Amino acid sequence: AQNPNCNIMIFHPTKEEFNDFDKYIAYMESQGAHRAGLAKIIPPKEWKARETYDNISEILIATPLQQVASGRAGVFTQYHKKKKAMTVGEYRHLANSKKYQTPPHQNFEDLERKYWKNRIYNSPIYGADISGSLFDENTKQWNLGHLGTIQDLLEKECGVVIEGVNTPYLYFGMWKTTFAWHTEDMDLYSINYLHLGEPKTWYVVPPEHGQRLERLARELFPGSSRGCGAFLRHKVALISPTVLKENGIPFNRITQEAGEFMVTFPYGYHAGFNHGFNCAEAINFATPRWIDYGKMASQCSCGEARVTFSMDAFVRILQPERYDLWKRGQD
Ligand SMILES: O=C(O)CNC(=O)C(=O)O
Ligand SMILES: [Mg+2]
Ligand code: NI
Ligand SMILES: [Zn+2]
Repeated sequence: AQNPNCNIMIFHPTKEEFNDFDKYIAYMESQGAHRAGLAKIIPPKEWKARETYDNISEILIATPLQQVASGRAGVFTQYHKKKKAMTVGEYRHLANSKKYQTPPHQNFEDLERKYWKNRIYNSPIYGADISGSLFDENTKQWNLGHLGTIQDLLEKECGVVIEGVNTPYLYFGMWKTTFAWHTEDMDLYSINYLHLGEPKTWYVVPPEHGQRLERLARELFPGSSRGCGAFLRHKVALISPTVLKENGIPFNRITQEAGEFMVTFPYGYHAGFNHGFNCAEAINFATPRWIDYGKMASQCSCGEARVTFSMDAFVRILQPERYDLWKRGQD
């Protein structure tokens, strides 16, 4: 069995290997990359996402989200308070202000220590989940707006044509902005490109160990667990690496820098934080290997998770027994 320790693997495809996206995902899986839940892909040196980032300041962040924490430094939840709209140029100025800027630090490990010590005492503002793309239309390789759609994959594998669309999302971050422990909708893959700015630190649990994380989360967030049998779908809970290690949960960590892709694999729980002002683009995708994970994905039906239009068909076709309850939670 390849990669039996479930380490995060880093790949360096050549320009020739960068042509066929599906083929390269299958290659990484042949080497056991999915066992980690997360992989890094460094693009060939010849490649670029677009010519420059000099003209992005007028993008609008319609609903910036202030991420307010509750709990203790290593075990906390966050809620999102909506703020007034602002442009990317306004948000970048805010991120660089004395109130929000990255503190002085020695290295990524020092900054990580400072994040876990101090995150809860601040409320950073995240420009998340903005429909759009920063890839040039002329970029033919690993262009996250030009991927095969998940609806087309389901149709190819299973023979059933479904409604829905699959487009990318932009994320504008600042120091301490945080992504809570989660798997993707329907336990899909994700791909994330860090277009510019400061790094993103990731934590990940191997897919084969995801239920260990879920059992710890039920213990640590006992009211939330009574409220919902899949409350990690709410995307609000944080658990630090120190707490994971104290409780014997297998995990790994890695820092993504500008110009690098990350792929999350089906049922790979992940969480993390941004180092400073940055912009990322991410989208969900599927492969044949995903179908069995889609069929078994948990679902929130309490009303909290609320998701896109396109998830309806995935539930309806892959999980018909669950459909009626889940749809009630959507309405
Ligand atoms: O970058 C972020 O805030 C969150 N991204 C992801 O969870 C992802 O790409 O799957
Ligand atoms: Mg602009
Ligand atoms: Ni994700
Ligand atoms: Zn729920």
